[PDB]
Amino acid sequence: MVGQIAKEMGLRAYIVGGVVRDILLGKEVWDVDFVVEGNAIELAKELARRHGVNVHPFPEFGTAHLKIGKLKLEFATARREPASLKEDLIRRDFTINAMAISVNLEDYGTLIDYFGGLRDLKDKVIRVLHPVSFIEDPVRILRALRFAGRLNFKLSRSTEKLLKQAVNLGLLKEAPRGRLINEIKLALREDRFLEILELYRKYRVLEEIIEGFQWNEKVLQKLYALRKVVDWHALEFSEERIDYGWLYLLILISNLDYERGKHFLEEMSAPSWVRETYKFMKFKLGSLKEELKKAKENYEVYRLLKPLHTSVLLLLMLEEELKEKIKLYLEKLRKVKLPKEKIEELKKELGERIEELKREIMNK
Repeated sequence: MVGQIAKEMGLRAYIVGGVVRDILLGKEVWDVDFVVEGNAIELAKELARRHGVNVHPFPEFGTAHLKIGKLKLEFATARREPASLKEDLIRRDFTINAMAISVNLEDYGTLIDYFGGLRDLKDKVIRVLHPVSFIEDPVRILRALRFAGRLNFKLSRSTEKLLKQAVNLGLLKEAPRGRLINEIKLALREDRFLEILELYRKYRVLEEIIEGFQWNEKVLQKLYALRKVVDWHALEFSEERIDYGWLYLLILISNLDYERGKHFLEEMSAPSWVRETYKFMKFKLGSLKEELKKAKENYEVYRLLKPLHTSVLLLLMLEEELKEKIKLYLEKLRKVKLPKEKIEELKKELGERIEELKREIMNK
């Protein structure tokens, strides 16, 4: 498709960035990024023209976004921020992100690795292209770790050194906030997010981000246990799934004050139920656990846990003594239903007697 046009236009187009990496990992990807030596915008517009789809141009950035089916295509002009593909590649973050593949007809199927990205790919290594990479873009401080968290990659010696230097320089605090917030929002999406938190604690990034935040053993243990709970719940009910990456965050900020924690969650643009679970965690959770341990009957637990959010219950599953109760509610208590004739005899106040009968049966 594209290579044809690149030939017709006498340009040179390349699949570029992490997409190439994911292809080398065999990962299926429907979002594809290109870098073009030529007019990238004209190439893209011609592509969309031939395919007869819509194309959104961006002259300012020098890029164009067009979508075909559910497959999304971006076409960027080669730049040093004309410039060669190598220049556009060397300005990126890491070696695994530094490669590209030609869709051009002659060299089609050729992977281009200048920096040994493929060499450093098999060794499970996160390696920056230039030594000032971190001071250049402080967000990378997190990013590297994030990658190292997901792919189980180890940082190269120089990379680690420069990382801890940049961190110690406090560039994290003086870095643009929105970018950091977005990167952290990107980190929670990972299922390897806990390992990323491990690297976070190791290189002490959160301490330079969140005000008055420090680490203790209890939080860590509760995070591991939280992972256990998450795994179990994801296992049992696959249709009840939610965003788990937030809960861990709620475990991290649980010690912090309500005001700055609220400001922080608002700063993260978190979902409603998350902030609601936070507010309910701060104030009324203690009395909740109190009267939960004091519950002699299962129906009272039903009444208590019914208005609660699912996340709240999953968070209540942490307590060793409260586990079987929560499990009972999930797989038994809430599944109680009734017949017809009984309802009709009750009708000869309704919901009252309904809860009365629930109170009758649910205690067995």
